[PDB]
Amino acid sequence: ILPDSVDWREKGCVTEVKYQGSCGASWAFSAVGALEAQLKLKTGKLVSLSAQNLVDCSTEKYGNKGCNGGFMTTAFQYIIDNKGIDSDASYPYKAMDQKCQYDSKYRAATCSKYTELPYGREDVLKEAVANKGPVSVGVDARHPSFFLYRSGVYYEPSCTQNVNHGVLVVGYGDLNGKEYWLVKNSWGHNFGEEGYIRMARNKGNHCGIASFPSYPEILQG
Ligand SMILES: CC(C)(C)OC(=O)N1CCC(CC(=O)N2CCc3c(c(-c4ccc(Cl)c(I)c4)nn3CCCN3CCOCC3)C2)CC1
Repeated sequence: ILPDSVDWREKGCVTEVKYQGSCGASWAFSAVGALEAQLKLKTGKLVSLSAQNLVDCSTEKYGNKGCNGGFMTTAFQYIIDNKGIDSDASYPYKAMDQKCQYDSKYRAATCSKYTELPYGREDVLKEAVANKGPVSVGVDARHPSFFLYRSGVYYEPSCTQNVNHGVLVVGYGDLNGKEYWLVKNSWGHNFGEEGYIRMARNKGNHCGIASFPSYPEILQG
């Protein structure tokens, strides 16, 4: 029996909401967000990791296209291959494609492995959020209602299971008669609930939230 609700912000495992601007780098923010939580669990320190590092350096070999989109899972593979990722402080976000400037002197995290969860399984996603930490997911965000969301549990009848926007599931719950996923976005603090959106849960893989989940791990050693 899983907890009725989870919120990894309450364990100090979630950094401030970021603002991607005109650069389509949500995949990079989702990836660093998932890795930030594992880093805090392992080291006790909460430090924002460089989404710009991924935009500039996790490119064609990883199937990623910087400000034109990418994947959280291949971002994790880049961090594994590169043996590190810089802090956001040392390598801050510029919302444009730049030359790779990774510097091991400012490495703030590593990645050992990642896990991909099965397509559409919200029960498996619930277990991973409860037992492993925040989970990178894609959602279908191509609806005016998503851009216009302010509060409550989001439900868009015309949503599809085909994803196009990377976000971070940091928890789940059940409030006001509605089950939801707690989602950290990267559209700044003025979007939604202080930068978060609660999305309908157990409504048939609504907006594809459980289509392509993945999470990284940092192992001892
Ligand atoms: C007409 C053509 C043939 C072009 O497409 C279709 O027929 N489609 C379009 C795609 C539809 C399915 C779908 O949503 N995804 C296709 C499969 C997919 C998508 C995402 C994903 C995750 C997070 C985010 Cl944020 C985003 I953004 C995407 N992860 N994965 C899993 C494999 C990713 N790869 C990356 C490279 O290394 C190998 C593994 C998007 C099905 C219908």
